[PDB]
Amino acid sequence: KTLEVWIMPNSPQPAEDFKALVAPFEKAHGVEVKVTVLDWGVAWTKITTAATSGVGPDLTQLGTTWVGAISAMGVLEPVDDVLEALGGEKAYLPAVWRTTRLEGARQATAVPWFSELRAFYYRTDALKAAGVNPAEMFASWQGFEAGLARLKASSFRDPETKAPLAPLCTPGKNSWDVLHNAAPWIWGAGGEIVRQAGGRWQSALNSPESLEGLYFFLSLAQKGYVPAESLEKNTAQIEADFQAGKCAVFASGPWMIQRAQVPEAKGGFAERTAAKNLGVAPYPAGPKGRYTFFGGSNLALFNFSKNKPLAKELLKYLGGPEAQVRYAQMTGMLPALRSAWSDPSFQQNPLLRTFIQAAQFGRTYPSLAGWGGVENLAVQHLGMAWDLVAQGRLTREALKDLMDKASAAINQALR
Amino acid sequence: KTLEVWIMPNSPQPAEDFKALVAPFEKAHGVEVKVTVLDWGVAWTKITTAATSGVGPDLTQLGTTWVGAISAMGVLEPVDDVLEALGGEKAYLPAVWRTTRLEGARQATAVPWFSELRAFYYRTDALKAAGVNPAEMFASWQGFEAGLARLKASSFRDPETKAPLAPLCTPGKNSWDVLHNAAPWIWGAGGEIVRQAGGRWQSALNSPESLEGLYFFLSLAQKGYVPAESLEKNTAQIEADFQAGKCAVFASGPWMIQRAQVPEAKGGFAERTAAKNLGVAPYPAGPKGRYTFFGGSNLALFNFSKNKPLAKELLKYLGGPEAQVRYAQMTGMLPALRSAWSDPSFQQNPLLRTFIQAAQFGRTYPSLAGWGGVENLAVQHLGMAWDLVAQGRLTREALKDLMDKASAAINQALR
Ligand SMILES: OC[C@@H](O)[C@@H](O)CO
Ligand SMILES: OC[C@@H](O)[C@@H](O)CO
Ligand SMILES: [Cl-]
Ligand SMILES: [Cl-]
Ligand SMILES: [Cl-]
Ligand SMILES: [Cl-]
Ligand SMILES: [Cl-]
Ligand SMILES: [Cl-]
Ligand SMILES: [Cl-]
Ligand SMILES: [Cl-]
Repeated sequence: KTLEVWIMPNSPQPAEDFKALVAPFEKAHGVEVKVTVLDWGVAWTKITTAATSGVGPDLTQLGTTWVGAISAMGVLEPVDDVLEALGGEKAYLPAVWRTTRLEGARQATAVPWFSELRAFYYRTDALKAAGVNPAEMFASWQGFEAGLARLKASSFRDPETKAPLAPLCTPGKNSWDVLHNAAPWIWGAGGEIVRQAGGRWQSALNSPESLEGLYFFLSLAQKGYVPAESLEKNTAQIEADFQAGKCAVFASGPWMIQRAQVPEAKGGFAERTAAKNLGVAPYPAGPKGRYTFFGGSNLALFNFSKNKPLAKELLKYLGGPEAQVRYAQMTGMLPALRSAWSDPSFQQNPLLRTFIQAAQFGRTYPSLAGWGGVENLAVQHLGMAWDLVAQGRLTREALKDLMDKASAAINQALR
Repeated sequence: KTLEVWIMPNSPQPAEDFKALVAPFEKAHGVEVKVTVLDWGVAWTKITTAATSGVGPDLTQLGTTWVGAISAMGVLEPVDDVLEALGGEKAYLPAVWRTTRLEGARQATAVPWFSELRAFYYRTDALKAAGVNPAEMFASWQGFEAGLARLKASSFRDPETKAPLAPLCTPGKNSWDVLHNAAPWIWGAGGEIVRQAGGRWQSALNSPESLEGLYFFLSLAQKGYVPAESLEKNTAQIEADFQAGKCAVFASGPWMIQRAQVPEAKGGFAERTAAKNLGVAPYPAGPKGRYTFFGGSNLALFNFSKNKPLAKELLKYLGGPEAQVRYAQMTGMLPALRSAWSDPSFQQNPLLRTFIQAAQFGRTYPSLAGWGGVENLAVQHLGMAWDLVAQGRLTREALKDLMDKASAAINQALR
């Protein structure tokens, strides 16, 4: 008769939106779904209290990077049955399928719900005035840096601010997504954060490939293509700066396309110049590959649930095509289920089509039980590198020393 | 020499504000203080990674309810010496002094930084139009409810919305602060969330007095005083609703006073009717006492720091009068150090003086190592009570059964 589901604040009216999403299921099954919205400030510790105590909801949202840890606690019900009903492994991008279980595991313990991915938004008016061909700028790392250098030299002023635009706005260390902002560059240089090599998971942040990609990215800020002020800010603050006409290029997710249609009094930017001058391109091809950061959230069923068959029906509903389209639109995310990408709500919008192009390059972190420790240690040492950038002190050798320290700490944490 | 400090996003420009705060210390000591801003989305797990790895800053911010858990890990340096230098135990409210150590511990492991406390904001225009005397409304629980009854009956319309105001806005279960919103009512009825007997803490949420206070509070929502919409929302959303003229009364912290002085175009609400009609009163006296929720943040020194003497000088500076006044203003919080309350920046503002009145009633949770699990389990079951409120189905008997379930789970966690 009732299911309890915990979600995070994924949409503008989290509880109301989720209740609208599930109303057809409630009517069809004659059950009530009770949703509780967990601040990302408290979600993780509420979810581990549920895991340790055996007292919790039926379903919980998990960040994709949380799946290995909570799975490793032995508290999640297998959901291979749900995933088979939805079309099995080949219904998902490989990157997304990796997030359905603890890394390496035979059985699924999480159902893909929606995907976060990042692509570059750009000011089409700024690139035109700089003489920057958007295709060349996003076809190679040399192209990207050459585009930022032309944007730096440009006399273009934003029509509202009457000031130059920064070529690239990115956070540095003061954001939740420090590693995610770096990951595409690591990967595109042929690197990785961790590798399963020489008979164990170990850091690869100090590999020559990883170092090349990290140095490429962080050196763009040292060369003057990123404002000093951006390095103090988080991702949300950078979004606001791009809305406000301060930034020619920045990475973000699909939600900005919706925000460009929403009035400022409702937290969008439809009244600003940027809303009418918006382009999107995937991350540029690196020397050793081309990768798009994927994250987002999955759903899991606690093994202590008293309602497992009904909760599995609700996972099949939430994971299936109609609800995938609807909730991706409510959240400004991309559906997890690839069949949902053909919906006209995506295909009729050229900017969302470019996000689907970006999705083809998708890559996630390994689903390690100890992922949060790896990421935390990687980000402490990436922040030390961003501190050198902020002072104009980043060199290849100083970066190598920081990633050797990171690698020692990560490798201890993985033992 | 550099010192490293981790903070959370306490002020509108977190990094730049903190750098401004410490610039005098840096000049005095010829040292650079490097700050990293951690989203409350990730600060806890970053601090436990630091604790387990030895890789971390010199100083970290901690929420007050985090002190027991991090102290129990054995990673914090004793700071009795810093606290004596700031005036010792009697420099602080007793509630704030409780947060300097793990409950029952001999040595202090945290230095009070700033205090979060809640009082009731009210629309002076709405109460006048409803014929409600603010002093009588906030002198007793029966006065409080009588005032809400007059506010429900009132034909007053907000001049901008041209709609009635809700008598009382409060979150229900979809907020980070579910227990904190309930705590003053539990305590004012003579109750508590936990009680020590023997060497054992146990739940007191099913105590007669706790039940009386929780039913009083939750039943105001079942009586029509609180909009259904409020019960879907978090504290920030409710703050926005009060700014937008939807709420006659709501509880929050001192930051709203600054927000009322700031234009909307800069993130405040100075253009709105509520900014021009703002009153503040402490929580009303209960039948068995009068208490104000305190939280906030402290600072701690990791025992693996290689700069403990200099870091303790920085704790003395951040803990001391000039920085206490400056930071409490940046954050919109109350200073932890009582001597700072005499500053003109507080005393020249009648609403901040009312917050200082409210502080005399301050109360905190016990500083238990397992606090987060207690609170998490308590909140799971209070959320089930909020769901009965939303249906008009909360009875004293139903609340008792829910709090007995909460108590069983809590008592298991504390064994
Ligand atoms: O026409 C835009 C289209 O080429 C792609 O973005 C879809 O893949
Ligand atoms: O004038 C207001 C003053 O009474 C107090 O708020 C100080 O305590
Ligand atoms: Cl398995
Ligand atoms: Cl990786
Ligand atoms: Cl992948
Ligand atoms: Cl800094
Ligand atoms: Cl001690
Ligand atoms: Cl208590
Ligand atoms: Cl206390
Ligand atoms: Cl009853």
